[PDB]
Amino acid sequence: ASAYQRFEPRAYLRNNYAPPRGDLCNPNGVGPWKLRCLAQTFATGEVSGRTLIDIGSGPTVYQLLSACSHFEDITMTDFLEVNRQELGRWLQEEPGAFNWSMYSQHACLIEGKGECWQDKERQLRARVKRVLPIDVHQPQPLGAGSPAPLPADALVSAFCLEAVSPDLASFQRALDHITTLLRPGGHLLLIGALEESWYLAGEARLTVVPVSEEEVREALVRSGYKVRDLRTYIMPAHLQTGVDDVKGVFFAWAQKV
Ligand SMILES: Nc1ncnc2c1ncn2[C@@H]1O[C@H](CSCC[C@H](N)C(=O)O)[C@@H](O)[C@H]1O
Ligand SMILES: NC[C@H](O)c1cccc(C(F)(F)F)c1
Repeated sequence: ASAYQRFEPRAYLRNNYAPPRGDLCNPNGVGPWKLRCLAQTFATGEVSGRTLIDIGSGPTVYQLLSACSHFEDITMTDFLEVNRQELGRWLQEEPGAFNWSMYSQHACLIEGKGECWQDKERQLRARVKRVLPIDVHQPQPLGAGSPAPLPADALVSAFCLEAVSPDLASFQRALDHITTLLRPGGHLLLIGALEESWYLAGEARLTVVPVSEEEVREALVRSGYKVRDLRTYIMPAHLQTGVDDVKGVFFAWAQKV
């Protein structure tokens, strides 16, 4: 976890959200697939409410695109200052912010409601009230008196848990921890890597717990969830780039019962 102190956001983003992986043009790529999972899931309109929290946002927003048109109060979080600062930059349209425009576009394309992407971003920025520090290893991961209206009506988290946890049980506790933030009857949309064990981000070389679809399911159940959907994307050769050793990406829609 002290490895995360050398974590370089610009190199993360570059490694994982710029082309090839960041070229949204081929619909068989991983970005289109993630974006579509979120989109489909919300267009069901069974995931709805007033507040929502992004767990381990790091320096990224795509995970909230389709989401943001359904929850008026959206809280973002990450363990690192540097990331909370990089999010700041895009939220406030400051100089040198990252360019998500491609992602916004495709969310708009995928949702098919004829929305322009500036309207979409405009809505996201507007609905993101706060960026908060977070440690999922803590049993109240946000702290005590957090500005975050609890309990949240829903949780979103991508590539965090399995990437902050040294092992399967550790991963499992973290899940219990965040689940604490989620109002009962509420919804969790979880996206992560499958059987990934390391991934780079500049100088920082991070270790990952290689989980599996079955492990992830059991884990969601153990933590008190009803699994409404679990889907798997197998990484194609040409998206294997040596910034990691990820084999697939998984997406899960789970309802706390
Ligand atoms: N103990 C911890 N608790 C919560 N987040 C942590 C953490 N330790 C590291 N992190 C954060 O977990 C993030 C993993 S990278 C994930 C970024 C983004 N959600 C995506 O879809 O790409 C990093 O931003 C990192 O800072
Ligand atoms: N967990 C970090 C990992 O390198 C990662 C982040 C985002 C996307 C992807 C991938 F493209 F699915 F491999 C991997």
